[PDB]
Amino acid sequence: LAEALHSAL
Ligand SMILES: [Co+2]
Repeated sequence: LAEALHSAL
């Protein structure tokens, strides 16, 4: 989850 979101951002 953490990196899914940071990539999206
Ligand atoms: Co990150």
